[PDB]
Amino acid sequence: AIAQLATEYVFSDFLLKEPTEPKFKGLRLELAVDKMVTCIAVGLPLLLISLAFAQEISIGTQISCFSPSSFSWRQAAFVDSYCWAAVQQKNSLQSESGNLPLWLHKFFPYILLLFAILLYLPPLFWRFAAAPHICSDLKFIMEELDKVYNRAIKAAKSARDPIVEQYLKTKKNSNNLIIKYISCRLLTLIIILLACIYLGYYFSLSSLSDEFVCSIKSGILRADSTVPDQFQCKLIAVGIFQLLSVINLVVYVLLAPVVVYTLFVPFRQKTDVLKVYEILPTFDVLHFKSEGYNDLSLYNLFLEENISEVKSYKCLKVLENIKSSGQGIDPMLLLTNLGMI
Amino acid sequence: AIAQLATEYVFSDFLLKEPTEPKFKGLRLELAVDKMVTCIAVGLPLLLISLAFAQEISIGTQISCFSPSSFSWRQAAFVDSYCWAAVQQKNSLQSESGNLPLWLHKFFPYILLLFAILLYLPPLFWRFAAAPHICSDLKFIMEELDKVYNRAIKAAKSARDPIVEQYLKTKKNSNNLIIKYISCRLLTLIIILLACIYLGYYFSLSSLSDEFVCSIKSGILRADSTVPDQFQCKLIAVGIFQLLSVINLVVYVLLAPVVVYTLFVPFRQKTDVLKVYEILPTFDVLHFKSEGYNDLSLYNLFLEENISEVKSYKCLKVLENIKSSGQGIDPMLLLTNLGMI
Amino acid sequence: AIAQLATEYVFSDFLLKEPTEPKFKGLRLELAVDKMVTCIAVGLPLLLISLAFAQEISIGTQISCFSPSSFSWRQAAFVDSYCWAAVQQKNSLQSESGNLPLWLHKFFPYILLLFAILLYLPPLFWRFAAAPHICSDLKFIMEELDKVYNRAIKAAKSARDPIVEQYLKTKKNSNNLIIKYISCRLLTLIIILLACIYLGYYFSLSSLSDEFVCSIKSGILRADSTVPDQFQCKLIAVGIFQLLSVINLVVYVLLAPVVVYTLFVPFRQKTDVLKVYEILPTFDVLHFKSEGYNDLSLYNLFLEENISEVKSYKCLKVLENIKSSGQGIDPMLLLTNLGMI
Amino acid sequence: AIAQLATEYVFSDFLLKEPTEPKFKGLRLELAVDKMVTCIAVGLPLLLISLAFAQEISIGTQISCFSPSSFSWRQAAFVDSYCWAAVQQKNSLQSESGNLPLWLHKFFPYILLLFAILLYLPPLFWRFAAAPHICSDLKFIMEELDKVYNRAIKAAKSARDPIVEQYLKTKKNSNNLIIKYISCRLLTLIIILLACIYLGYYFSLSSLSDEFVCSIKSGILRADSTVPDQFQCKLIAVGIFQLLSVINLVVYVLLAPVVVYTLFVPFRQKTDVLKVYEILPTFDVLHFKSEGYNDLSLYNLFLEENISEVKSYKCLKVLENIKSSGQGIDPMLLLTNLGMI
Ligand SMILES: CC(C)CCC[C@@H](C)[C@H]1CC[C@H]2[C@@H]3CC=C4C[C@@H](O)CC[C@]4(C)[C@H]3CC[C@]12C
Ligand SMILES: CC(C)CCC[C@@H](C)[C@H]1CC[C@H]2[C@@H]3CC=C4C[C@@H](O)CC[C@]4(C)[C@H]3CC[C@]12C
Ligand SMILES: CC(C)CCC[C@@H](C)[C@H]1CC[C@H]2[C@@H]3CC=C4C[C@@H](O)CC[C@]4(C)[C@H]3CC[C@]12C
Ligand SMILES: CC(C)CCC[C@@H](C)[C@H]1CC[C@H]2[C@@H]3CC=C4C[C@@H](O)CC[C@]4(C)[C@H]3CC[C@]12C
Repeated sequence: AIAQLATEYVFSDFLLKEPTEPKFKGLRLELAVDKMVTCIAVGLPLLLISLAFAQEISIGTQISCFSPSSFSWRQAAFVDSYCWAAVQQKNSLQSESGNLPLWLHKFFPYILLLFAILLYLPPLFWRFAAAPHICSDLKFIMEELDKVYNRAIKAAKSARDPIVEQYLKTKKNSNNLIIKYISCRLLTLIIILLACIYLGYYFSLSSLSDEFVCSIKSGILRADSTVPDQFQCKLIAVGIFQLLSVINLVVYVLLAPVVVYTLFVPFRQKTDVLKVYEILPTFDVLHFKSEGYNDLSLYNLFLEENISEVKSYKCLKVLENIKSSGQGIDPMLLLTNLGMI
Repeated sequence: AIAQLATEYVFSDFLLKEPTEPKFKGLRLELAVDKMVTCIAVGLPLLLISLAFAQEISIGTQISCFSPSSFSWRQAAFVDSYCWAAVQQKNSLQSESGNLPLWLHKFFPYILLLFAILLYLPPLFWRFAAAPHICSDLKFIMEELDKVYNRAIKAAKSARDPIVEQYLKTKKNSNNLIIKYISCRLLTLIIILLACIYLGYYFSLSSLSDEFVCSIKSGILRADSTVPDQFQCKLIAVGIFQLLSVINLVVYVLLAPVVVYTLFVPFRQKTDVLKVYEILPTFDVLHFKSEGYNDLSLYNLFLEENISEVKSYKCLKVLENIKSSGQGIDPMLLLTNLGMI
Repeated sequence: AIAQLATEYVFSDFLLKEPTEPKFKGLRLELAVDKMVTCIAVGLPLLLISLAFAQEISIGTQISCFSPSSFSWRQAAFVDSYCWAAVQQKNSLQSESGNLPLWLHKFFPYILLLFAILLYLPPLFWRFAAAPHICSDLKFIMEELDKVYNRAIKAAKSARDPIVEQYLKTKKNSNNLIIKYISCRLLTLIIILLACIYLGYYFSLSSLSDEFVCSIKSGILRADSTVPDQFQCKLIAVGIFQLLSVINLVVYVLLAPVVVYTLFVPFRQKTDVLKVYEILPTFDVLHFKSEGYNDLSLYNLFLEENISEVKSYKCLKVLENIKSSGQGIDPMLLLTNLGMI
Repeated sequence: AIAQLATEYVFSDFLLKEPTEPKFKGLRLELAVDKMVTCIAVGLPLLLISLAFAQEISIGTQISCFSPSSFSWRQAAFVDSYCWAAVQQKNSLQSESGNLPLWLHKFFPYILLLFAILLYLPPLFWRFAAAPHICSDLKFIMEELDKVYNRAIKAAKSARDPIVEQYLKTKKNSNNLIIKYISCRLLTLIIILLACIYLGYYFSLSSLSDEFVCSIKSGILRADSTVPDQFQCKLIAVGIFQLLSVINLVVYVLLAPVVVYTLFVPFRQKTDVLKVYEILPTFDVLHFKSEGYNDLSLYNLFLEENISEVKSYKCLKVLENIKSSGQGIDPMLLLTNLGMI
C-alpha cells in the first residue's frame, strides 16, 4: 500500500537510526544538514521507485503488444514476453525515437536504484573513514572542556571561601579531515548533478517512445506465414516514470544549492561556542578558532553541533545571556548554579 | 482489511511515538494541540488512501474499456492497459470534461500522499530546528525552579527550627523561537488551505469525467481495419475518490480554525503557572511573563505544558488552591508536605 | 520490492553484524578494508540475483515457446515446461550458439550464488581459524600496554610528589597467522579473478543464445503427426542477466586491486602506534615493530585498528601531537590529564 | 528469493546458535570441527531442497502430460494430476527405466529431508546424552585449575614478600564418553556414505527417466473411446534435481575424510595445554594426559578447545612463550602480571 511506503520512507526514522553501539551514544558525527541532505537524496528515489509500482497505480504488466485475434492466449503471452526481452536486441524492434529510449524505459527502476546507492556511498565513506577520528577527538575535547569549567568553578569557590587549547591549536594546521569532508560533499554534488542531467533528459523524451514496433521473426518463425510481420507494443507505466522523474529532478535541483552551501565550511562557523567559555577567566580568553580551510573549522562545526550535550556549556551560556542582559556577577552566579555534576 | 488500517492509523499511537532516546524522556517539545493537529492533518489522507483501495471496496482493476466481442482476452487486456497509459497522451483520448480530470483521477492517491508529506514537513522542521533549543532551555528552567522551591522550603524550615528570573527576562527580548513557531504554523495553514481548494475542486468534478473515449490507433494500428475507431473506457473507483475527497475536505476545513487559533501565542498564555511560584516568598513575586510576541510567550506555553512533571509545582499548586480556600498557612503546610524529593 | 532489497543489502548492516557474544565486544579481528571487501564481494552478487527477478522487471515465466494456435492452453504449457527441462538434454534441442550457453542462461542465479558462497568461505575460515588467537593475544597486549602507561604515570607522579615487549619480540619470529591471512587474501583474489573471467565470458555471449529450437518428439510423440517438428523458444530475462553480469564484472575488476593491495601487509604498516608509547620513558623507546613478513606485521595492523579503544593511547597521542607543536612538558601534562581510569 | 535462502542457511548463524540458557554460557561442548561438519552435512541438503524449488528456477508444475487438443482445460488438468498420482501405481504407467526412477523423481525432496534429519540425529544424541556430563566435569576442572594457579601465585608472592590431577587420572581409565563420541562419529560417517551412494545412483539415472507414458484407463474410463490410450508425461525439475544431487554428492564425499579424521581422537591430542600449567611448580610437573583410547583423550580435546576462556591459561601461556624466548623469570613476571581476577 502507498501509506505503508509513506510511513517507512518519510515518517519512520529511515536512515535516521542512531548508532546501535556503546561507542557512539549521543554523539552526532554528522552535521544535521548533511544528514537530512543524505536522507533526502537517498530515500527519495527509493520512495519514487516504490511508488511507480504501487498496486494502486500499476494496472498489471509493464508491456502489452496486441497480437491478432487468431492468436491463442499463450501465443499472445509469448509475443508480450518476446518483445519485452527484445527491447534490447536492436536488430528486431524498430522505434521512431530509437533503442536507447526503450532501454531507459525498461531499466528506469534500476537506474534510480543505482543513483540511490551512488548517493549513499560518500556518507558511508565518511562514516567509516573519518567518523571515529573526530568522534574520539571531540569526545576528549568535551571532557577537557568540562574539566576546565570544573577547575574554574573550584578556583572561584576557593577565592570565595590548557592542553585542549594546544590541541585545537595544532588541529588548525593539519587539513586531512577537511579535505575528506569536502571530498564527500563534492562527490555528492557531482552525483546529484549527473542525476539531474539524466532525469531532465529522460523526462524530456517524446512521451511516445513507449510505443515501439516489435517483430517475432527470428529463428524458425522467419519462414512462418501465419504470424504478422510486426506487433504494436506499448510500454505501460512510462508516463508514471516520467512524472516521478520530473519530481525527483525538481527535488534534486532544490537540494544541490544546499550541498554547494555546505561546501563552505569556514563561512558556516558562526555563533562561536568558544566565546561562552572565553567568558570564563581560567581558560584562554580567545576564540582562537576561525578563518581557515583546516580541520579546526570542521571541529568548530562539530562542536557547535554536539555542544548542547555538556551541561557546563548550558550553564555558561545562560550566564553569558544574563551578562548580555547585565544583572548579576559571574563567579557569584556560578557558585549559585551548583551544576558540577 | 479495513479494521487493520483503523487500528494502525487511529487506535495505535501513530505519530504519537515519544522520542526513543535518553535525551528527551518525558519532555513534550510540541504542544498537545499542535501534535493532534499534525497527527490528524497527516494521518487522515493516509487513512483515506488506504481505504480507497481496501479489498472490501475495490472491485478489481482501476479501469475497464469494453473491447468488442471479437477481441481475444489478451487484446482486451491490451486495450485496457493502453488506455490506462494513454490518459496522459492528450492526442489520442478525447473526453468531454478534458484531460486534466483524467490526470487527477489517475494520480489521486499520489496527490493525497503529496499533501500528507507537505503537511508533515513543518512539524519535522520544528522538531529538528527549534526543538533542542527549547528542550535544553526549559529543562534548565525547571531545574532552577525546583531548586528555588527547595531553597524557599529550607529557608522557611530554618525560620521554623534569581537567575532563572533573569533568564526569562532576557528571553522576553529575543524572538527567534516565536517566528520559527508561527512560521511552521502559517506554513501548515497555507498547505491546508491549498489542500481544501484542490479537494473542493476535485469533488466538484462532473462525476462523469471518469468515462472517456480512448483510441488505439497510433503506430502500425492506424492502418489496421479490424480494430474499432474508439473504445469506451471508465475509470473505476472515482466515486470512492470523490467521497473520500469530500470527507478530507470537511475535516481540513474544520482543522483550519484550530490552526489559525494556535497562531495567536500571546492570547493562549493563560492560567499563569508563574503565579503559583509567585505565591512563594523567595522567588520574585511577579508573573513577569505575558503580553508580547516574543520567545517569552512560547516558553510560557511550553512551561504550562510540561509543568506537571515537577512535583514542586504540584505541591505549590495544591497549596495555592487551599489558599484560595483559605484554611491554613503557607510555610507550616509546606513543612508538613515534606516533598523535597 | 526493489527498495526492500536495497535496504536489506546496502543500508542495513548486512554482514556488518558485530559478534553477538560477550567474548568479542568492541574488538575488530577483521581489518575494515577486508571487511568492506568481503561485504561487497559477497552481497553484490546476492543483490544482483534478487534484482534479476524483482517483480518490477520480471514479466513472468523464464521461457516461452510459441506453440501453434491449434494447441490448447495446457499443450502450450506442456511445450514450455518440456523445453525448459530440455535445455539440458542435448539430443533434442538444437541452438546456433550451442548447449552450454543455454545451460548458463538457465543456471545463472545458481552460478552467482555459488560465487557468493565461495567468496564468503575464506572470511569464514579466518574468523573460525585465526580470529580467537589474535583476539586473545591483542587483548592481553592492550591490557599490558595500558598497565605500562599507568605504571609510567605513577612513576612520574611519585617523582613529582616489559613483558609485552618480549611478547611482540617473539611474535616477530613465528609466521603462522600471516601465512593464514595471506592465504585467505590470495584465495579471495583467485575466486574473484575466476568470477571476472566467467562473467566476462557470459556477458560476451551472442545475445541471441537465449533463442533456441526445441522439439517434443521423444517417446510416443515421435510418431504423433499433429505436433510440429520443432518450437521456437526464447529464454526471457537473459538480457537482464547479461546486464547485471557486466555490472558485477565492473565491480569485481575494481575490487581486485584492493585485494592485491591488502596482500602486502608490511607496506601497510604505517602511522606507527608504537611511537606514541615510545615517547613515554618507562616502556622501551623503540618501535621494534616493522619490516618483516611475520605475525608481528599482522599484529601491528590489528593494533593500529583496535588502538583507539584504549584511552591511554588517546591521551598519549594528543600529548604527542602537542609535542609536535611543542608547548608544554610530558610528565606535567600527563599528571594534569588524570585519565588513569 | 534465492538470496533469502542464502542468508538464512549460510550467512546467518543457522545451527550455530549458542545454548540460550544460563547453564551453558561460553562453554563449547562440541568441537568446532564437529560443529562445522554437522552444520554442513545438515544445512546443505536443506539449502539444495530450497533451491530446487526457488521461484527463479521452477517454471511451474512438477509434471505435464500433453493431453490431446480436443481435451478441455479441466480434462488436461485431470490427466496431469492423475499421472502425478499414478507414478506410484505400477499397473498403469509404463516407462523404459522403470518405476523406481519415477518414485525417486517424485520424492527427491523427501529423501533429501530424510538424509538431513538422519545426519542431525547423532549430534542431537550427543548434545542430550553426553554433553551435560562433560560440561559439568570440565567446568569443575577449569575451576580447580584456575584455583591451582592462584595458589601457585600466592605461594610465589609469599616467598617473595592436586585433586584435579587425580580426577584426570581416574578419567584415564573409564571410556564411556569416548565410545559415545566415536559412536556418533561412526554413525554420521555411515549415514554420509549411504547418502553419497544414493546420490551417486540418482545422478547416474538415464536423464530421460523423467519422461514416462501414463494411461488413464482404470475404472469406467476403460470403456471410454474418446480418451487416447496413453499420454506422454514429463517430470519437470528432474535435471535440477540431478544437478543439486551431484553437488551434494561432491560436498559429502569431501566431508567424509574430515569425519574419518575426527574418528581418531588420540592422534588429534596435540599442542598440550597441560604443559603450560606444568611449567608452574605447584601443580604436578607432568602432562599425564595422552596416548589412550579413553575419556582422558576426549577431555584433552575439550580442554584444548575451551581453554582460552580462563585468563590464568592466557597469562601462563604468554609466560611460556617468553620462556621459549628466554628473557626474564617465571615468579617475578607472574607477580608483575597481577591477573588473579
Ligand atoms: C542541473 C540542471 C542544469 C538540470 C537541467 C536539466 C537539463 C540537464 C536537461 C533539460 C532539457 C535537456 C535537453 C532536452 C533535449 C535534448 C536534445 C537531445 O538531442 C540531446 C539532449 C538534450 C540537449 C537534453 C540535454 C539535457 C537537458 C538540457
Ligand atoms: C477553504 C474553503 C474556502 C474551501 C471551499 C471550497 C472551494 C475552494 C471550491 C468549492 C467549489 C469550487 C469551484 C467549483 C467549480 C469551479 C468552476 C471551474 O470552471 C473553475 C473552478 C471552480 C470555480 C471551483 C473553484 C474551487 C471551489 C470554489
Ligand atoms: C580480470 C579481467 C582480465 C577480465 C576481463 C574479461 C575476460 C576474462 C573476457 C572478456 C572477453 C572474453 C572472451 C570473449 C570471447 C571468447 C571467444 C570464445 O570462443 C572463447 C572465450 C573468449 C576468448 C572469451 C574469454 C574471456 C574474455 C577474454
Ligand atoms: C562414497 C563414494 C564411493 C561414492 C561414489 C558413487 C557410487 C556410490 C556410485 C557412482 C556410480 C554408481 C553406479 C552407476 C550405475 C549402476 C548400474 C545399476 O544397474 C546398479 C547400480 C550402479 C552399479 C551404481 C551404483 C552406485 C555407483 C557406483
